[PDB]
Amino acid sequence: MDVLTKLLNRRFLPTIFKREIAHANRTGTPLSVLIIDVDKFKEINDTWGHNTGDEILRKVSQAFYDNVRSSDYVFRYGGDEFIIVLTEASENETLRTAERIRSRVEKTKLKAANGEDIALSLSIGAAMFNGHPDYERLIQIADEALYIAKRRGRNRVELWKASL
Ligand SMILES: Nc1nc2c(ncn2[C@@H]2O[C@H](CO[P@@](=O)(S)OP(=O)(O)OP(=O)(O)O)[C@@H](O)[C@H]2O)c(=O)[nH]1
Ligand SMILES: [Ca+2]
Ligand SMILES: [Ca+2]
Repeated sequence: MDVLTKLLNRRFLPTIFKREIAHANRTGTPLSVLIIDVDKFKEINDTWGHNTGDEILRKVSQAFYDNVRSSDYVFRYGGDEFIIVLTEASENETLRTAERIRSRVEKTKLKAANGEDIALSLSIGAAMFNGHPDYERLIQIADEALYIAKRRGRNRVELWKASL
């Protein structure tokens, strides 16, 4: 009943990545990662309260599950940070999925106790597995893309590419 307890513990990251890299290499299927970080979450908590912040974490987590498949993986990575491992998603599909998550969250209109719509957005860094055996390199490049999405103004998806 609590979507937060349905997210995978980040302890499972090495386990799942090592498995999925092997599967991808055998079958030739794309593999990618999204790192997702709630925008201005400190301001959300300061304005609407810690409890409202916690409800928002559920709303965004549910958006993740509603937009990915059971063959994808969703992890709680930090206080307001999440990782999604997407299997069988090309670069175009990866960006499409990320944009859908971003848009669905942006259009989520939660009501505060005063009837005011709470503004909410998130930023996403996306990257494709490029073949290096260490999954941690893939997380690093996705995180670089996430930082760029933030610096550009948030409420954004950025795909890692060399020209950045
Ligand atoms: N309600 C709630 N807040 C949390 C939690 N875990 C971490 N945080 C809050 O999440 C806030 C994250 O704020 P940052 O300063 S790291 O960044 P922002 O999200 O405000 O800004 P960016 O858009 O990420 O630059 C912090 O104020 C934390 O206290 C949590 O479990 N529940
Ligand atoms: Ca952060
Ligand atoms: Ca944040």
